Amino acid sequence: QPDFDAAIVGGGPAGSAMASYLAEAGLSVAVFESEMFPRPHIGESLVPATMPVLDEIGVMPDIEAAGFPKKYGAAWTSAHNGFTGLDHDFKAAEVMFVERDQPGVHRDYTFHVDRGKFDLILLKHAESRGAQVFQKTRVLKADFTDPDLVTLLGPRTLDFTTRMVIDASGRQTMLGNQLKVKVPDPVFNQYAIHAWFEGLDRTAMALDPAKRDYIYVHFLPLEDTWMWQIPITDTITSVGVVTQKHRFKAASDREKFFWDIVSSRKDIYDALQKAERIRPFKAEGDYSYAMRQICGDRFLLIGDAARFVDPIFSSGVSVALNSARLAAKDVIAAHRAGDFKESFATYEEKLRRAVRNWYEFISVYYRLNILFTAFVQDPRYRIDVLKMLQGDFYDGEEPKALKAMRDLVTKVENDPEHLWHPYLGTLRA
Amino acid sequence: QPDFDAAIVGGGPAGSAMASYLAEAGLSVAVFESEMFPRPHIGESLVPATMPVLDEIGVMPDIEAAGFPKKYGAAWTSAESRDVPHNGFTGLDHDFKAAEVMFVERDQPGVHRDYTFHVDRGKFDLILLKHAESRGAQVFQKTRVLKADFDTPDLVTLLGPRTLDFTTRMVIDASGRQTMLGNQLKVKVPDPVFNQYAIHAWFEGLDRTAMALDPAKRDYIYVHFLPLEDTWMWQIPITDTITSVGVVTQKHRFKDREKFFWDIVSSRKDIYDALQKAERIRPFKAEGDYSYAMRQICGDRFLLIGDAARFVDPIFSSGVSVALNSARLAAKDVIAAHRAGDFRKESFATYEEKLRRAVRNWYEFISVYYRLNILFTAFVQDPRYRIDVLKMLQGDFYDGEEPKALKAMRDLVTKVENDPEHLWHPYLGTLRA
Ligand SMILES: Cc1cc2nc3c(=O)[nH]c(=O)nc-3n(C[C@H](O)[C@H](O)[C@H](O)COP(=O)(O)OP(=O)(O)OC[C@H]3O[C@@H](n4cnc5c(N)ncnc54)[C@H](O)[C@@H]3O)c2cc1C
Ligand SMILES: Cc1cc2nc3c(=O)[nH]c(=O)nc-3n(C[C@H](O)[C@H](O)[C@H](O)COP(=O)(O)OP(=O)(O)OC[C@H]3O[C@@H](n4cnc5c(N)ncnc54)[C@H](O)[C@@H]3O)c2cc1C
Ligand SMILES: [Cl-]
Ligand SMILES: [Cl-]
Repeated sequence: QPDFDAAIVGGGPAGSAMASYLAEAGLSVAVFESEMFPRPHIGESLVPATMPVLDEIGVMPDIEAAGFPKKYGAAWTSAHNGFTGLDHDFKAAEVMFVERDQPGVHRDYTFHVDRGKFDLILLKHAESRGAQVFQKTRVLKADFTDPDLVTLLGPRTLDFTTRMVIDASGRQTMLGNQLKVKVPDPVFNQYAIHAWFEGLDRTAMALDPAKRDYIYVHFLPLEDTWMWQIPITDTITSVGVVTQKHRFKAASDREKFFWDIVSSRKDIYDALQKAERIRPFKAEGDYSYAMRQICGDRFLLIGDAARFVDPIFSSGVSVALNSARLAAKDVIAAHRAGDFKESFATYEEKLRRAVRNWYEFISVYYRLNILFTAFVQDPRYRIDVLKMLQGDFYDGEEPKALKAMRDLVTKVENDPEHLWHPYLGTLRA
Repeated sequence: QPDFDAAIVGGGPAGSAMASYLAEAGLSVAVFESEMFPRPHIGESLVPATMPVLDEIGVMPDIEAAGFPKKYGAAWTSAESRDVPHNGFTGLDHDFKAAEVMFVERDQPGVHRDYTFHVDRGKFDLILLKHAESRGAQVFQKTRVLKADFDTPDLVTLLGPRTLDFTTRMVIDASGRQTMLGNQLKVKVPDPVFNQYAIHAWFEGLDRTAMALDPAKRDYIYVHFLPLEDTWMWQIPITDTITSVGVVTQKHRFKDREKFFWDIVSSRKDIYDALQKAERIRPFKAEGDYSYAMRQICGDRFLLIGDAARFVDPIFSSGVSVALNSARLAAKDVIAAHRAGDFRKESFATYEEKLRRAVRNWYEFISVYYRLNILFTAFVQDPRYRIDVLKMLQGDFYDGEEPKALKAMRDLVTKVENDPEHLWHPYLGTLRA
């Protein structure tokens, strides 16, 4: 007599994807979302590992019809020790996703996206495939009896019953907090400040005007600080700064600080000065964490609710989408067999490994800093580095690039006369 | 203490607009919507009387950013092939096979633009409903109101496997064609004359120039009438590439809706052939029993707006403007009633009187179209009447004083009806009861 077979907390990319998979499989599914869509949300530039999932669940047409800017590649700018391919020294690197064959991907492009629209399309698509979706409905607790009662809408409180809970709460980590298994990263503590601008000329930063719809990461000449530049429409562009919380606390105000930091680079500063900010400044903080358990009897965690690290590689949505995919296979087998913790270990193992790679790849980047440019551009490393940049880490093998980069960061770190020793970033793992 | 000052049943254009007005004004407001948005919905081509309301409530930017096709004008064509006596009328550039308009030909108060829009109602209603939330309203989707209990503040009885109650001082029924209170209170009256039936779908890749007078007019709404059968078909842009196409006919004819749709479209080769090159991107839906009125549209602690209060026939694309402007007028009364602490029926008579009148104009204007179509054509095209008739076609029927053109039409239809040897008597149309 439970209301649902599964209940999903949160309707972002993880939640919507999960529900859509579960409904196609024949389960009674509910999705609870405390907001009303469309709702603004950070995390806009996708990587091609999103696409197989979006195809599989049958939403690509609806995505294609939305008119999001296509993303053909990614670029880095800023302002040799045997490395080559460096046509522009360390002021520019570029890569195109099609340079490497990626399994499950048959296109040249993915998308940069207004998350408001993007999440709405996935959430309505979940409804079209059978899921019961409940907006402005906040889940307060999962009370663990033979099912779970979820306790939840305006002045009214209501309960619903499920055999299984799936936490897709993102950074609000509902069950992570409820069960007290959330662990903040002992090193990463970056802080993001961002906004949307209209009329920035994306040709400014572009070496070649065909590449101006790439994502641009702009390294700044401070410690562990950079900026993103992401197309949202022809005319609107999402810009954000990322730095250490300590820097932000070392200073005194969100706007003033954003511009101060951007002021470290004249060209971009002036370029942004030609634009009109179309949205208030929002901040993201305390977002690097993991969980000691990501599953238990009658629950599991997907998307940012299970982990998040740092958005330097634009992979968060692909992780949310692919964690949903993997978790579905386990939830479906558990439902059929009538048995909901150890039922979820395959999902756990495959996500632990996947996310270790992303993590370890990010730690290198920060130690490497600007030297990272060299690995994009040098052809011994370019294609391996691109595997990671594609979001492709759901494989047995340890990525070859991560080994090479780690080994090389070590040798540089230990040797104070190494040509690159002065260019090391200052955040370590 | 009640949960809300007002509670609104339905989140379409009437509901969303009402809520946004009420929140601006400082009331605690709730909107209940049984569906999840975006949801498909018929009724796509707007008239310029929508715009003042959309501006006033502060949602034009968000509409503008949606990229809806702009609507600069409309065309009403007729399959009439008999040689018809001009009977003194002029401007008949296309004889009696076509009449057309550009909304900017008349200055309309509150309107400063050249265009309105044709719209995906899915996206359009979402933007209004989220905008209402932005301005303060509490919105509850997939929440069905089953009854308004008035016998003890009203409790509204209502979400998945869960039933819940909420409290309000005042109920506003914006249920559209599901006429929640109209049915609950048994005050709904089907029209004794009208019951047309619509079949429609979306197509991708149609050349909109096919049906068009010329390819500059490709963006207009086109309605093609067969006056000897009270049957017509419409062509409404939805994107560059998607177009909404529909047929409207008498229910009795309808008593396999795909076959019928094509038969009716086949009456015009150009479009038929053009439609053959297109891809139907949505299933055929059918919209019926849509013409009705209500004996009461207000009472103690309730009132009805939009289609929940009345609907006639979509020939002039006015339904959304009526829903938006009824919301506007009803807000004034609801706001004054709230401030004075008095929601008795009589508090709402200004709204009632203005809407009775407004809607009587629309109604009588529609009857003429069906009953003597060539007359409709001649009045749109003739400069004695053109500008007054355009006022009505703009959706502007809330200032009151009877439009002069409508009176002249009525009087002329009478004379023709009574005289069987009047030159136009053989063109009078005929709707089955
Ligand atoms: C290109 C890119 C750039 C990115 N940049 C950044 C960045 O700059 N900063 C950053 O911090 N992250 C960033 N991310 C990561 C991203 O913003 C999210 O952390 C994550 O990737 C989204 O996955 P999700 O759907 O699981 O989370 P969400 O999309 O947040 O899913 C949670 C949703 O469920 C709802 N919800 C949450 N809790 C409850 C509850 N208790 N009851 C009911 N509903 C609830 C919320 O409305 C929320 O929208 C980025 C990701 C990408 C791909
Ligand atoms: C064939 C056809 C063509 C049309 N063409 C046009 C056109 O070209 N241009 C134009 O302007 N107009 C047109 N209309 C009219 C237009 O569709 C309606 O007038 C318009 O939708 C009215 O808005 P509303 O908010 O009053 O009702 P609706 O838009 O119908 O919204 C009412 C909402 O109430 C909700 N609801 C929530 N709770 C309940 C409950 N308990 N019971 C019932 N409902 C509930 C429903 O889900 C619905 O979303 C057309 C109508 C038809 C039939
Ligand atoms: Cl990320
Ligand atoms: Cl209408």
